[PDB]
Amino acid sequence: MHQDYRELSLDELESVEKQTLRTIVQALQQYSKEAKSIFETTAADSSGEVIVLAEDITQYALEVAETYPINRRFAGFIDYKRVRWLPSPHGLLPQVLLVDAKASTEKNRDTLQRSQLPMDAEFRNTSSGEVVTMEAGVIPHLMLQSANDGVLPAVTTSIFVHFYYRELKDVEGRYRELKSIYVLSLPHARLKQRYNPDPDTSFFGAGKHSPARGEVARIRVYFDRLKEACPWRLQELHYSADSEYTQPRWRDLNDAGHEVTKEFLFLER
Amino acid sequence: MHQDYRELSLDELESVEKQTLRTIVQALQQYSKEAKSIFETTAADSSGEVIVLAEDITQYALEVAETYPINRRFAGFIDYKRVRWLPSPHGLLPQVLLVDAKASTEKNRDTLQRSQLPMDAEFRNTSSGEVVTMEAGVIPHLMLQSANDGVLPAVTTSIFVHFYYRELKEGRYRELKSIYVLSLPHARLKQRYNPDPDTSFFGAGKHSPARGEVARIRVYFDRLKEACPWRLQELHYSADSEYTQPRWRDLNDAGHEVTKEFLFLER
Amino acid sequence: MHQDYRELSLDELESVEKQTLRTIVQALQQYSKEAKSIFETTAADSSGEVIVLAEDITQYALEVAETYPINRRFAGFIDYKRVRWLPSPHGLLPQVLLVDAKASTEKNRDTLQRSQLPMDAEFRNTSSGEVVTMEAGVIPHLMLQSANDGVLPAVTTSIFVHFYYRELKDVEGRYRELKSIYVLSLPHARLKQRYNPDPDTSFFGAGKHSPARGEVARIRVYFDRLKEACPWRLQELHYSADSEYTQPRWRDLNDAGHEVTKEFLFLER
Amino acid sequence: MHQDYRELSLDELESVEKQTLRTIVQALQQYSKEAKSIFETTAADSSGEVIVLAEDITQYALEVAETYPINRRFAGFIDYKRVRWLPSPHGLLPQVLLVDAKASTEKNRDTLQRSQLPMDAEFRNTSSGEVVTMEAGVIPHLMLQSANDGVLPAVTTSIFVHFYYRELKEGRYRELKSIYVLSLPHARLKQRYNPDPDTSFFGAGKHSPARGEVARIRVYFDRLKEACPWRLQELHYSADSEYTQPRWRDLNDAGHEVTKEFLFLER
DNA sequence: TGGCCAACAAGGCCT
DNA sequence: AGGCCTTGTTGGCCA
DNA sequence: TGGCCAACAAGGCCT
DNA sequence: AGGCCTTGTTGGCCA
Ligand SMILES: [Ca+2]
Ligand SMILES: [Ca+2]
Ligand SMILES: [Ca+2]
Ligand SMILES: [Ca+2]
Repeated sequence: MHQDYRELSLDELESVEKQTLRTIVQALQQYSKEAKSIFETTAADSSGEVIVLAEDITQYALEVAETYPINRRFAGFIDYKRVRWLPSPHGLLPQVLLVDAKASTEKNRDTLQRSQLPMDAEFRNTSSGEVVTMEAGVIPHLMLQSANDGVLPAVTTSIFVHFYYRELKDVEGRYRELKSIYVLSLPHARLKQRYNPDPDTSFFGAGKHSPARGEVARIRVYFDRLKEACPWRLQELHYSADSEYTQPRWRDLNDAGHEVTKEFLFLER
Repeated sequence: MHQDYRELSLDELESVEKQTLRTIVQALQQYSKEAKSIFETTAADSSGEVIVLAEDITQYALEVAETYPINRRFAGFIDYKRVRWLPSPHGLLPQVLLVDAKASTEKNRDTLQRSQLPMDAEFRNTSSGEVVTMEAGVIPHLMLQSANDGVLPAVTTSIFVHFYYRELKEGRYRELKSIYVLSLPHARLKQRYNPDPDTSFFGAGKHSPARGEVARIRVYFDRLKEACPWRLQELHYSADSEYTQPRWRDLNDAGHEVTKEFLFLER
Repeated sequence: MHQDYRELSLDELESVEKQTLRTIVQALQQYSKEAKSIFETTAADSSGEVIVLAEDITQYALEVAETYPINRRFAGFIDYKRVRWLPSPHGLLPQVLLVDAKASTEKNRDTLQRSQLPMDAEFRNTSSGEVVTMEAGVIPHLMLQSANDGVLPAVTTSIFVHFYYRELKDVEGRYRELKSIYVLSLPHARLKQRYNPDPDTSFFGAGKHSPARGEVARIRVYFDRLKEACPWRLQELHYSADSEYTQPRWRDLNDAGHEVTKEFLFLER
Repeated sequence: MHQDYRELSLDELESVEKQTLRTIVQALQQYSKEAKSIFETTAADSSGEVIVLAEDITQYALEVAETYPINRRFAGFIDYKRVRWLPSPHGLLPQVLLVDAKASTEKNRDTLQRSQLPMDAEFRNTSSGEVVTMEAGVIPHLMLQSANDGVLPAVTTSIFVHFYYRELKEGRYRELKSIYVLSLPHARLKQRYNPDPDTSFFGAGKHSPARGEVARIRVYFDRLKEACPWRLQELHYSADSEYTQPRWRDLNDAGHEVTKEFLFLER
């Protein structure tokens, strides 16, 4: 087995992102009943609330499903972060889990700051027909100081929890409606050749910034294009009138390379 | 992916025990410096103190390296136990980690109560020449109640932490030579590890049949390692450092047994 | 406020033992449903089981109600132990929580090893009319190394959880019966003058050892004599057919010095 | 003993806030060395970085000093929040700890959104000479559902952690001068701390009425301390040590204000 | 002190 | 899909 | 290796 | 209340 993620093959690397994602989906799933309650019944006190509700929900859902902590912390704009050891058959991997919460009325695409972009991006602006570029803002790994040698890189794993909702706002004891919780796993920089080799091959899109107003410049990631490149990298926990919790559905891909969905069991916790 | 370990192939099931063992070895390695202090400098109370030393060290070292806890406890004759989810490429697997501690002046073998036995054992007694048998005492899995359906089996994973020390009588009361860590295979793997009385790492118990004592069993380090090198690990102490030597035993991509040194953190 | 428990007055010292005990009673209370289940439905596999069931129940019940941990650990025969900071109005007190689990078919008295005795004991053997003595085996405190000075004593607080049960043994899916869970708070050594000034003033009794057989010698603590000396130092969580959990009853003493009992609310947890 | 904080006298209620504050000061004190490193050496991303630095430091320092957790969360506009039981001589009190972080180049005062305001405020504007008013945004308690009866109110306890720093431009990007810690009284204590517009530690907000901005409020350190010395604490950094100076402000048995140094651990 | 703005997220909408 | 412009959060600043 | 005992808890019972 | 004696746990030891 390995300790240095760089010695892992690309396939094995995607594998650890997959199990990282899977773990997080169970957390959100098992926390979905309380999440809907919190997301919908919390007083708005004049807009802005959803951004903070999304972050808190995510944190409460995930902090409960963490692993073997590493005594290392850092401050930054990323909502939820933890340096930890991730057990796996590839080896006990040091890891910096990074997940960002988003609240949106749109059930497709997500906006990213350059500080959240895992790998260098490039695509063609459908309107300007030109090639757009953006360097990754998330480091490939955080160096940890071993007690018997030199540094040991803790792999960075990027995740996005996207709360798709609708504003109903104040009515009875419910100020909004949580419709679905999408979870995204963005491929590590080492996987660029596989997911973004050329501007016409990618899941990126035009940023939500206003270039006319001379704004900082961001980037977008489109759900459908991510799911096509790799089905499991896009998960969806949807709410319906059949249950207080979301529908426990996990999207994966056969060993035969076809897309598949299955329902999984979850506990009350 | 899977949630039911029974759906996994035997090779995959072994990978979960192996990764469970690797996590534990890091924990004890990183806790080795303190383990040494507690084991060697803690005054003896009524002798047989190494017993509690071994159990306590094991808990402090491991309670710090757990994973996604499940709201269900396991009570019984096993030093350390936690029900939890184990992230894995084969799926997020529900698991019951069972680790038992042993203090011993011996460097080989280990003794087990039937309640710590993972699989139905069978071996040939060396002096009696007869076949000895023992039914497993550890359940293959603990059934958990899902919120949306029937039961979900949480795989049981057996691990043993063995403290090899020698009495000594400096401000120390004894010497911890090394900490061995054993991963015993699940019942599903019986045909791979103990298919018949002449192929097994088991051996006669430490009980006294003459005195009519219950009946216990043993696991021999050499045979366990020979059956699968990664299932027997060792963290040895040398005057080189205050921590054990960070060594992990495994095998090549060519099947060759290799012991590699690994990096560890202060804690 | 204080950091050194020795600077606390006797009254304040008893007060911290009281809040330590109170916290523990809630834990056991809220864990009583699962405790009964575990205690009664766990296969016996030939005797001895109850001693281990009592310890595990206690641990699961209490580890969940701990406070501000201190980075200090020690090995010893005491079942449950934790060095921690105990917030209180007297000050943020460093503390070594010590609790011992017992399983018994008797609903009165408890046996103690000298290693569990909090203060020096002395009483008169009702049969030999002689005076019995036993030095305390639990240290008054554990010295902790501060980072900006010398040592800081972490007060020792002794607690006993006594599982009063009856052997039914194997029948349907129940091997025994948990009747009540008693929780005892033994006064710190500093309180000797108050609880054991003379051999005819104490809650101690003849040990469970056999002097004829030349056994090591132990000591007993009698419930009724402890409750009389101080009502709150003896609590009782009893099970009845009215609820799966024990009856949430807390015993205390008025400011007027009279004994009182009240029922308290508890959560599912 | 009590479970309902409303049954407590005002002096007792203050003792719970005070002990809550003392625990937090130790946490930040023991985390001060690392806080200094994170605050001063973390590269600035788009400026306004001290904001996240202050929030994150506060969480790492405090998430390590919690008590008996209650299975109920609080979501909203408050940096750090945990519902829990607080051991106390007045009883095991259910509590909702609410602590908000602030980064600032100023050493006095603090700004608060209405949602972080613990009691209905009222003061006299110094330039307008008129009376300003603001209803509390923080609930007095969060009702919890008991397993055997009705509701149980979990007291809300307001704390603010203020990072006093100055821009600087060595391998450092700025300097953390000190960390102030504030304990704002519960609504029940209004008559003691803000009975009328001329007796209060509140002051005009930082919002812009001209621009028609919502309306915020301020708390002034000097008036808070003068009203009750222990409610304003300070952990200052000096070139003496890498940790802040472990000082706790309180008052005699004679009512005299005394600042004592206290012992702290490595962590 | 008060209180006007500056700097930034985070997104809602509307082509 | 693009991207313009609205809102709300947090304190730096300065009369 | 086998396997006989030693050293100790932890308590059940029986006056 | 006392306290004798039963059981079960854990490994030290040695043929
Ligand atoms: Ca975000
Ligand atoms: Ca053991
Ligand atoms: Ca015990
Ligand atoms: Ca804040």
